[PDB]
This record gives sequence, C-alpha cells and structure tokens, in this order.
Amino acid sequence: RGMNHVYLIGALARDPELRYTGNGMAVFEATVAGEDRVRNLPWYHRVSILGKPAEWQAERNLKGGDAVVVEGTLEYRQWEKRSAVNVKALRMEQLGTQPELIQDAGGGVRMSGAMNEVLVLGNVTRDPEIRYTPAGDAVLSLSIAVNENYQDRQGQRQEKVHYIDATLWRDLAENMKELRKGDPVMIMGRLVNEGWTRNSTRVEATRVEALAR
Amino acid sequence: RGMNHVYLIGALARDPELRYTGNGMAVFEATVAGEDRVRNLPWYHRVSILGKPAEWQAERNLKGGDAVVVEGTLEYRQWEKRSAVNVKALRMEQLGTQPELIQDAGGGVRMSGAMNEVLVLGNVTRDPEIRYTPAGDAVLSLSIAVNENYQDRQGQRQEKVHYIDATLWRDLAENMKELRKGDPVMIMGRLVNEGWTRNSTRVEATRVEALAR
Repeated sequence: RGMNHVYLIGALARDPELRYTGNGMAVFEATVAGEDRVRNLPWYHRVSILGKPAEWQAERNLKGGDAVVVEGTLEYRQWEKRSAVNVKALRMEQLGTQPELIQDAGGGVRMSGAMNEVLVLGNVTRDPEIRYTPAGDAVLSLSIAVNENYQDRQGQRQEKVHYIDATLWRDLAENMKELRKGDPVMIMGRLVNEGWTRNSTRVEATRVEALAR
Repeated sequence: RGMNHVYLIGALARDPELRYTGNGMAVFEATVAGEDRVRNLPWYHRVSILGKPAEWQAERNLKGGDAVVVEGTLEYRQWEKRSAVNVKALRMEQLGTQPELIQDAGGGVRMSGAMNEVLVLGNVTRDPEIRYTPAGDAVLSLSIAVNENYQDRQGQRQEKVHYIDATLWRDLAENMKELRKGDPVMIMGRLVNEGWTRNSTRVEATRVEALAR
C-alpha cells in the first residue's frame, strides 16, 4: 500500500556525473530541467541512480542538453535535524527528437514543452497548516508518509518512510483543510522547488483525493 | 619555471558536494560564480579539491549563496580525444560580508562585484590562429604549455603539462600574432567559459608579455 511515482521529461541541465560514496557505492547524478505550460513555470530537479545501474547509465554517456524521460520515486533523507526530498531513478531514456532549449546564465539548459507529474498515496503525518495570501487565496501545507518495504542483508522485511510535503491551492486547500493526522490521501501534481529562510522540494497538487478511513 | 595562478572571489552557486573517485579518493566540488565590472560579464567555474583537504573543506560546511575567496591553479585533463581545463584549489575562505546575489532560473546564484584573475606563464604549443570579426576586430587563439613538476610514488621527479587556451582581442591579438611554437609568454586575464559546437574554459587576456627567447 502507498504509491510513490514521478515522471519527468526534461533536458539534462549540464553533463551528469558519475561518482562514488565513502562506502564505494556508485552514484550517478543528473539535473533534469524543464518548463511546462500549466505561465511557463521552470523546474530543475536532481535525479540520482545508485549502484550498478548508475554505472550502466553513465555508460550511455548522455550530455548536457540531451532530452530524457525519467521514471522515478521521491526519496526522503534525514541528517543532523535537516531533511531533503530528491528524485531517485533506475534509468533515463534519451528522446529521439531535439528539444527546444532555454539557456540560463550559469550555462544550464532546460527544455520547453516538458513534462512533470507526481502521483503519491500515503497518510497525513500531522494536522495541516492553512494560510491565506493577502488577497485571500487559500494555501494548505500537507505532509504525508509514504511507506516502502525492503529486504535488509539478512533477508528480513524492513520498512522505510518517505515524508513528502505538498502544497494545495484555493479550492484544493479549502476542500482538504479538515484532514487529520493518519488520514489516507492520494495527491497528484507537479514536483517543484520552493525557496524559504533553505530549499524544499514539494508537490504542488493539481488533484487530491481523501481515501476511505 | 612557468606560472599557474587563478584567484576568484564569487558566490557558491549551490551547495558544494563531497564525493569519492572509483579509487576511493575524496573529491570536493563547488561552483564559484560571479560577475565583474570589466558590461557585467557573468562566470561560473567548477572548483575541485582532492584528498584529505577535500574532507577538511567539506567540514567547513559552506552552502550555496556563501561568498568565498579561492586561490587555485588551472588543471588540464585529457580522455578518449577530448580535454577540459578546470580550477583546482586546496581550500576556500568564506567572506565575512554578505554578497549581493543574482539568482538564475536554475536556482543558482552569483555574486555581483566579484573578482576573477588569472596569471599564467608557459610556452606557445602551436602557431596561433588569427581571425577577424566581421567589423574587423582581431581575435587570436593562443595555446600554451604550462609545465608542473611532481613526485610519484617512488620519489622520482616527473613532469605534468597543462595546455591552457587563451583568447586575445584587438591590439593584444595584433601584437602577439607573430608568436611561434616554443615562444615563452606570460598571460594575464580572466577565466571564462566559451561555448562552441561543446564547452571550453579559456583565459580572456587583459595583458600579454612575450618573454626573451
């Protein structure tokens, strides 16, 4: 139970990198960047692939400016507390068509006519926070727990949690403001980066469904 | 003999990363970014620190938006051929003042009122290429070899070469167009990235001195 899906079509903002962790694990890192018509809103997301798949991807030798499709999951990480959500994939696929690129001052590029979709299903972790813009537009910050099963070194089942933050606007905010900790919910939207004082990767919701309690 | 110096004052364009090579060597990577009044011309340069110094720097926990001073060298690398020049440092130092930052669409930042200086001294590797813009401004592409001594694992002296490309404009181009392979030369200028069809880190010369042959 619980869903965790991200689909991106974007340009590699610059050449990806293959490196290693302190433990010797391969990590392939690329920034995928786009803007979708939904104003033209830009996004840039770091995508990581780990282990042998990282080496396999690196071998494909994709470069900055290449358009890719990526299927991935949102990965929550926590350290000393501070936290971040990033996109994890197993592979990307290069598009056969040549994207229309927009160059930024850093020499980074993004793809016009991109795609950015998230589908997550989990449970609310805490009573949500409702606020209003000065003009009276509702905004609700909602945090959900997405549970992942995995097998450790011993072959015993373990659980991992990803805490995913979502931003709901206007009617979506008003409709979901009565959600409570523990309530199951499904959220569809786009993956965005929201700046604060700090960075936060969030889901800007386009559709939300409270699930049967 | 031979000089290889880069001085940068800029903002970290985003959070730096500590990673490792396939051989387990620590590599600290940061992008330092600025624009200097000399129009306001932006630059973004990847700076690398290797080994224990990389770990030491990572411990300082500098973040995107922090202003730094970096003293470094230009490092030439070659693979299968293709090549790149990057900035190598042993440490950066954070400024005590808060920079005026300019944000790009990628969420990257650069520092206004930055500093970017290169001093190199080596020998011309090949007869230089002179071209003219349509309006008749001279441009000379000049490549020099900068020789570095080092000790290998056995304690024997070895040499390493860095091939550095420079762009000379107008009077500087006309003045230096008679340079020949082997001629010693000193070049001062700013480190830039020049796009082509590909990326090239080059020295845009502000002063050049032919040395006694």
